Amino acid sequence: HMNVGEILRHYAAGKRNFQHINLQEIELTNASLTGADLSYANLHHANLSRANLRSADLRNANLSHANLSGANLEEANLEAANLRGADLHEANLSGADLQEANLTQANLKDANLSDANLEQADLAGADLQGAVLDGANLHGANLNNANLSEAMLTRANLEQADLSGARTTGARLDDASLHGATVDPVLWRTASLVGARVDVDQAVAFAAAHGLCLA
Repeated sequence: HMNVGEILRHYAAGKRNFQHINLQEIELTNASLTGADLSYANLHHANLSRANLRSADLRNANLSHANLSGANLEEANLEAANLRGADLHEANLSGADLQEANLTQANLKDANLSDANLEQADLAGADLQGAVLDGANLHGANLNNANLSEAMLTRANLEQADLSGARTTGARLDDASLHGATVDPVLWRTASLVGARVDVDQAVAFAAAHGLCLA
């Protein structure tokens, strides 16, 4: 286990390789750790509020129940990271690699996930209310019971994603790629879908969700 003073000093000296390090419960509010290699680090229940982690390597890091509120994670590598129950509200994750990341139960309210890679990410039960996911890749992502209320998913790739139980009141799915996704009928009636790309099965489902039958 390394403490605050240690890591700040090391970072200030130009050290960047902190891979595998145990930093459980650490208080690093307002800390700047841009470009740090924290791959495989244990940051369970850490306070990283307003931390600058721009371009950090956090691949496979344990960030479960961590406070990342307002953190900068632009272009960060978070592939396969454990973010379950983490607070990411208002974080900037623009262009971040979150593929295969575990975001179950995460608070992503008002988060910026623009152009982020969320391929195969597990976001089940996560709260994305008012979040921004413009141009993001959610191919094969799990959005079971997620809150997408007023989320912007414009031009996002939702191919093969699972939106079963997701709240989509006010959600904006304009130009999103929906091919192969799993959705509830209520999505068709709640999301904006101008330009949204769909399969024939889905087109039929959109119609059925508007009351049309079929003989």
